[PDB]
Amino acid sequence: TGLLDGKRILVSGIITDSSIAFHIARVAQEQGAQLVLTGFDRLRLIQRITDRLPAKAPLLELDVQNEEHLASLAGRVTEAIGAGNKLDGVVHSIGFMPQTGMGINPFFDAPYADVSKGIHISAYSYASMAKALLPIMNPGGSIVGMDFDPSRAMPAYNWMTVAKSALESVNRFVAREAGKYGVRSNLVAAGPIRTLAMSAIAEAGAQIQLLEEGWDQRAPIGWNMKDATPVAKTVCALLSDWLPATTGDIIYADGGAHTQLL
Amino acid sequence: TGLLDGKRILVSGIITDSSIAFHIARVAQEQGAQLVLTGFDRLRLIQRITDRLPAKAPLLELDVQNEEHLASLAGRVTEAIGAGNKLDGVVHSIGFMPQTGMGINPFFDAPYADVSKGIHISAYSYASMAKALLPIMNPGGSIVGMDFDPSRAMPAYNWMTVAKSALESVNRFVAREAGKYGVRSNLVAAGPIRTLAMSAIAGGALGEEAGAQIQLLEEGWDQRAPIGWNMKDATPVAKTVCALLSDWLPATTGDIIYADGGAHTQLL
Amino acid sequence: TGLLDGKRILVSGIITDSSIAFHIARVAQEQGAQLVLTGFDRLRLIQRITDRLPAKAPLLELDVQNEEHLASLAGRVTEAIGAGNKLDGVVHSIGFMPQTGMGINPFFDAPYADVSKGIHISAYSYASMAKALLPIMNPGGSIVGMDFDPSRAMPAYNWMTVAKSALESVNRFVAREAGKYGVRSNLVAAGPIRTLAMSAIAGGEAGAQIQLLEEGWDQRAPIGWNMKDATPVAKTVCALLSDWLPATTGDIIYADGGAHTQLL
Amino acid sequence: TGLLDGKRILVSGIITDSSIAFHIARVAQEQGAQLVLTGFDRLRLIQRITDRLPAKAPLLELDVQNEEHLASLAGRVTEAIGAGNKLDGVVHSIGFMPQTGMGINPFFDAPYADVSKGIHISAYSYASMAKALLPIMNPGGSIVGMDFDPSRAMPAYNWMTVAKSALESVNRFVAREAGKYGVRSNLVAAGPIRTLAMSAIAQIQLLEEGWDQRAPIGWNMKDATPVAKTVCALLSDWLPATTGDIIYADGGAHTQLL
Ligand SMILES: NC(=O)c1ccc[n+]([C@@H]2O[C@H](COP(=O)([O-])OP(=O)(O)OC[C@H]3O[C@@H](n4cnc5c(N)ncnc54)[C@H](O)[C@@H]3O)[C@@H](O)[C@H]2O)c1
Ligand SMILES: NC(=O)c1ccc[n+]([C@@H]2O[C@H](COP(=O)([O-])OP(=O)(O)OC[C@H]3O[C@@H](n4cnc5c(N)ncnc54)[C@H](O)[C@@H]3O)[C@@H](O)[C@H]2O)c1
Ligand SMILES: NC(=O)c1ccc[n+]([C@@H]2O[C@H](COP(=O)([O-])OP(=O)(O)OC[C@H]3O[C@@H](n4cnc5c(N)ncnc54)[C@H](O)[C@@H]3O)[C@@H](O)[C@H]2O)c1
Ligand SMILES: NC(=O)c1ccc[n+]([C@@H]2O[C@H](COP(=O)([O-])OP(=O)(O)OC[C@H]3O[C@@H](n4cnc5c(N)ncnc54)[C@H](O)[C@@H]3O)[C@@H](O)[C@H]2O)c1
Ligand SMILES: CCCCCCc1ccc(Oc2ccccc2C)c(O)c1
Ligand SMILES: CCCCCCc1ccc(Oc2ccccc2C)c(O)c1
Ligand SMILES: CCCCCCc1ccc(Oc2ccccc2C)c(O)c1
Ligand SMILES: CCCCCCc1ccc(Oc2ccccc2C)c(O)c1
Ligand code: NA
Repeated sequence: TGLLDGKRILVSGIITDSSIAFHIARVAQEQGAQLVLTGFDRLRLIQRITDRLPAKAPLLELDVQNEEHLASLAGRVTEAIGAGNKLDGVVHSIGFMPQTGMGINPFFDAPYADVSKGIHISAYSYASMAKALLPIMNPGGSIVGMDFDPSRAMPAYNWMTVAKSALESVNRFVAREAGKYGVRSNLVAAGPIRTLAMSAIAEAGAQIQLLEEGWDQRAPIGWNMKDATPVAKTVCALLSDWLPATTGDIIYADGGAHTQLL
Repeated sequence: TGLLDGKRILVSGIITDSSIAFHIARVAQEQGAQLVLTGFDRLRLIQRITDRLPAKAPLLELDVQNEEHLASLAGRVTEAIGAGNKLDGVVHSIGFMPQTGMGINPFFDAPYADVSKGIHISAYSYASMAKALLPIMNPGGSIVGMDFDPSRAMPAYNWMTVAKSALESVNRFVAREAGKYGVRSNLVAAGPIRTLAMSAIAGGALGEEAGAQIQLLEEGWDQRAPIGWNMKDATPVAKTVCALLSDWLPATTGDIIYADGGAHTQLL
Repeated sequence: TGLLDGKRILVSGIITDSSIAFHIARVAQEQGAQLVLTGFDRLRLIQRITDRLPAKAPLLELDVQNEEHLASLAGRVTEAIGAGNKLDGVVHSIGFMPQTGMGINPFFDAPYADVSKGIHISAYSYASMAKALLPIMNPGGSIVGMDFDPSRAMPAYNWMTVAKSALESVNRFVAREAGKYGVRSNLVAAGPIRTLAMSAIAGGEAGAQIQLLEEGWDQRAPIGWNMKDATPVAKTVCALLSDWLPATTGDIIYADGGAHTQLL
Repeated sequence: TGLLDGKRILVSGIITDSSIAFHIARVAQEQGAQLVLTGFDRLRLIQRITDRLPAKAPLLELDVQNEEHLASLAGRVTEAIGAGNKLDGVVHSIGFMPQTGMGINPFFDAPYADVSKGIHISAYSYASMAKALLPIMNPGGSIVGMDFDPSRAMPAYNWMTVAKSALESVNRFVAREAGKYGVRSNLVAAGPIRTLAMSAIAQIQLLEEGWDQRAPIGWNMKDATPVAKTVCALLSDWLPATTGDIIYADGGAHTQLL
């Protein structure tokens, strides 16, 4: 009855119980998956938000800008799931951009240092996580990252749009590497979801508002910006065996908004 | 406990046991779905092939160019699944293009009457099946059609490519209509699979120039696909379609899912 | 001096002086092109309108659904431009969709016979025109058709959207053929322009939603958009007819103010 | 008579006379444009090379990673074209990626500092150059960047593919900014051309065969002129409704699977 039955999956990116990662985790566990979680910085609070998941799961520290964490990550994951076991799934649900690269801050005024930090964490880290975790993944496995359609420019998102454009490209190359291990690599492009990070993006509020209302309007089946579950289920679909021929790709979990002009 | 358990699903397009629709049907039954089948022309022969499926399934006649078949379709489906029951799934796995519109035949020499028949059967019928069946579909339901990536031109496929481009555009509009029934509409873009249709194009008149190009095309899929592509295995495609028939892609509509080994994401 | 100096170019699609084709012809003539025009159905009326262009141009009858018109087109064009001369450019600026395939008419209620006539005129005719004219075109020549971005679905445009998706695909195959003659094939995807065909998309609400798209277009466009000025689109078509886009084929150039590149 | 007659256009990225920017500059001058050129690193050699252009032109130093070069750029440009005169066109023909992010070097072994430098020079600089130069550009003006279609992954191009993907995203936001000045921003995605940087990536003639094949009108790696003319097209008044966009000067190869 479990879609992810018997699969060992690493899930990064939980910060609150609003986090897309948190809901990915909950739905995965409901579908029989065995998880390992990773958190950044506030492991104290995170450890406790994750206590509210349907089942218990080891929590490892991972700062994707930290070379030492990455070098040790595979070892620490192995310790947590038991030697002789490998990952079946990896969820990258990590993103960051300094305030200067978002909101009403002029596009031209974000210093490259700030952009580079945003691109490091939001795009490059998809590959560096892949580099760490592929040596301990089973054939038939699946890596899934979170995307926000960057095909067109828009207000407020600014340099985070550029980061997602890089991430989409990095994804297609990770797929080439991941293919050597019989592993898939894909992105899920979600509609706007009210999260902690969503909260930080913000005149700029007027625009975000109008964008959101637009999404629900264009989407032929509507879009509930307060429900993370359909996005969570999409990510789990990709972690399962039921999309076995899809890789280097992007699945849109956006109510179909991107397929409609008006 | 099965992916499609308790779902009632119509599956069109079986003609041989190599048909993509045959494998869609088999995997759906393995996952607990209850099927209605539609078939065109050689119904006696199709019943023998559908007899090979794991589970029983009623076989209705449907020529998508027949207005009466389409007008009577919903009523014949209702009769087969019992009144008060609706469908949760529809699979469109139907294609046709006259020989003039494909293969070694010069692109410019396909008469429009031929092209128009191909587009009717291959693209327009997705809308008219949706029109006939949406009134007997449940919310949360899902329509799926079969695609072959037409974003770039290529040898041989010729006017079928134009048909598929039209199909993709039709799908985005079918999704607006289906939206009102709480129903999703998507396409699955498959890599090449060895079916009646496909072998017919290579074996076709090819044994000439288009022959080598087609084979070069086919062998390129496996080469570009980061995880490989096996033309003799339709199951990765059937599963993907089942994934769209299920509740596990609930926020995807008007869209295309690529079941091609990731080949379309790679230039070499 | 002129961008199209010495080029001989066929332009289809003029019905009124609001026609995109009319403005293409004008700018082409201002830039030194010698034109052959083709018109459908109302030829005496069309001559009255093409009289208003800066220069003379033979007017041929061409109904793209008429195999005999296509069969004779090359011969007739060759007589208009004189012995030893060939075409350098062809403009397809032709479209049609019956009222069932557009506006507030339900998408599902359009019979295939109507949809098929629309696709015949709007997409397939691109290929049969290239078929007719490629044998009398010069290496380095250019064929251009008019497009409206169909990558996403939208209110009112309906089955014409499907026709344009077909056209884009046909263009990529026409480029394969044209390339055997050294000829380019491309489309121009224009933003909304106030023409006769545009008038007919609604009826008597579709009119509302079209105004809504209209207003959103100028908004989305980083350089804005004026639906009453065909000239930027005309210039774009002339750019492709010229030698200044010599490595572009089977492709689409967007003359839409950049609107398609912006979400909001 | 000339397509760019009387327009003032800045062209960056010349390093040898095979540079795509060299040929952009040559064709632009042949079309009556008045140029300002910028150069990186080998200024003395570059000067030697721009002497081979059809007309003389001011050479200014610009390392796009140098905040002071960027801060002074507009002033130095106005000094060259004379106060009261503004630019009509800007050409960005600049890129770089460390050898760890390219070739047969494993994708996963390129350190972020290497990737970050490449993105800085190849993607961010398009924005930062526009920020410097938009305040001194005329309405009707045109900014043009060089692209290599990154919509699909491929061998060897590796992390530069990612840079190009970012560049395409950046171009779309620059267009938002440039619209306020009545200025357009677009990219030219070119087919492969035999340049110095092309040489740095390492079959090199095996690549020319494939492209030429797929291109319905063929493709010559030894000829940058069709790419130059395209850029000059975007600099002209003849594509006045195109912005935030990409024009493919690749022989049509990206429209074809085989
Ligand atoms: N919420 C949306 O609408 C939406 C839409 C599309 C895509 N996304 C993407 O989904 C992913 C998750 O974002 P979210 O919406 O759930 O917000 P979130 O704030 O809940 O999660 C962001 C996560 O990034 C992590 N982060 C920042 N720096 C990190 C670092 N050095 N190392 C490890 N983790 C770090 C945070 O700890 C945090 O857990 C992101 O990639 C986001 O861009 C979100
Ligand atoms: N085989 C491949 O490699 C491949 C790849 C991508 C997409 N597709 C698409 O998959 C779908 C099925 O094709 P296939 O490969 O399984 O071959 P197929 O020959 O088994 O399927 C074709 C089906 O369409 C039906 N058909 C033709 N005319 C019809 C009509 N008037 N009414 C109803 N049905 C009609 C046939 O009866 C037949 O069952 C098609 O849409 C095809 O274009 C196939
Ligand atoms: N107006 C816009 O906003 C817009 C935008 C994008 C693309 N387009 C396209 O531009 C092209 C020209 O359309 P328009 O906007 O100038 O309107 P239009 O009404 O002026 O042009 C339509 C033309 O198609 C011709 N036509 C119809 N049936 C024909 C047939 N059998 N044979 C030959 N010609 C036939 C008409 O005679 C007429 O000259 C069309 O392809 C249109 O789809 C228009
Ligand atoms: N040659 C091709 O096949 C091809 C194809 C498509 C796109 N492009 C792009 O065209 C543009 C020109 O490349 P090219 O092939 O002519 O190679 P090139 O080596 O001749 O020119 C590249 C330029 O980048 C400049 N560069 C590197 N770092 C710089 C810095 N800090 N500041 C300023 N300039 C710097 C070099 O000085 C050099 O002039 C590039 O953007 C390239 O990515 C090239
Ligand atoms: C125009 C604004 C877009 C609408 C909301 C969608 C969204 C919300 C949150 C996202 O996560 C981040 C955004 C910026 C920086 C960091 C993160 C994790 C994110 O990547 C996308
Ligand atoms: C030229 C490239 C070779 C690979 C094509 C793969 C393929 C195979 C069969 C397909 O189905 C049809 C194709 C044409 C006509 C009818 C059908 C069902 C189809 O649509 C696609
Ligand atoms: C909601 C959509 C409204 C904006 C569309 C702009 C437009 C205007 C006219 C066009 O030409 C035709 C449209 C339909 C049928 C025939 C033609 C030539 C055309 O193809 C596009
Ligand atoms: C994988 C196929 C081979 C690619 C050939 C085309 C090309 C050649 C040179 C290019 O310029 C650069 C490439 C890398 C780093 C820096 C520059 C300027 C460039 O961006 C693109
Ligand atoms: Na070729």
